[PDB]
Amino acid sequence: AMKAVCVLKGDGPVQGTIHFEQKASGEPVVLSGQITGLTEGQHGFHVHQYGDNTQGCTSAGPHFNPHSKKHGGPADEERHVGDLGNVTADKDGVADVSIEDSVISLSGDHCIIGRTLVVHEKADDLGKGGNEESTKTGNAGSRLACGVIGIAQ
Amino acid sequence: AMKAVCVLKGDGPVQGTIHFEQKASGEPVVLSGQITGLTEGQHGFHVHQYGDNTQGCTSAGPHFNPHSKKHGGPADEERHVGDLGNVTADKDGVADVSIEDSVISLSGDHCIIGRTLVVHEKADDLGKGGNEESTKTGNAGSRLACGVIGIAQ
Ligand SMILES: [Zn+2]
Ligand SMILES: [Zn+2]
Repeated sequence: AMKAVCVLKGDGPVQGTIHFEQKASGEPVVLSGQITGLTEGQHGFHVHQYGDNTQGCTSAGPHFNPHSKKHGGPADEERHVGDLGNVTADKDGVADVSIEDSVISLSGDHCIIGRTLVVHEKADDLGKGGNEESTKTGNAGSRLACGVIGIAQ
Repeated sequence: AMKAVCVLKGDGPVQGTIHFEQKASGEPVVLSGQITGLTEGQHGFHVHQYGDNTQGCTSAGPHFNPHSKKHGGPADEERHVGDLGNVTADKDGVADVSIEDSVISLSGDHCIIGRTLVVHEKADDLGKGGNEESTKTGNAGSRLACGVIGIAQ
């Protein structure tokens, strides 16, 4: 079994911890955790390409995209590998997270270990925003907090 | 060619940025970068097993030690994989790190991507202190700053 963990923080009040679990090579990855300090509602949630936070979140690069595809939702076949959709904050700004994904991995070609998890300012539109950016970025806006995904026990 | 980067933050005055470069699977990792806010002199400089910073640097675990050896210097024959030795700070509290190591790696069984780099409070005795502690951590003391090692462009 593989485990991973990520501590997210940024320039403001958003912070949280995300755990990844993957029973075997060909199993889905389960994320779970909590993020606090968010505006109420939905926020984009992506694995970005680099585990480089020398410039805070901006140095993480684009969404993790080995196959040079377009941005989509987690349920689309046409998606960046990093496209995990949205995460949902309550009225008190708390986002419990619980997600299963079979495209990211903790080993092999789609390994996200050593890369960066980012929570975003705006909802990810899942490729349906009808402008150029939706296709790149889901229009999710600024990177509110991030962390390098590391190996967990 | 492989590249990696690590931003070291702590709860105290110590911070830094470390860059890693390996030319191919067989070759040494070259480390450069800088750390500031240190007391003048030597400090343990180790890659610990887990990239987990949920409770600060302490949740990173012990030194990366796949082969279950006791602690040593990088040049000793019995050493942990994560055993990089000492890093030296000048009178102004700056360590201009430059290190070449052929035991760590940016891929494979000795891969340190997704693990935690820690700069320690005291000098590493290189496993020769003749006490229990020497044998594990080199009597390097507390964890001054740390970061998960991440994939870089
Ligand atoms: Zn995307
Ligand atoms: Zn050691």
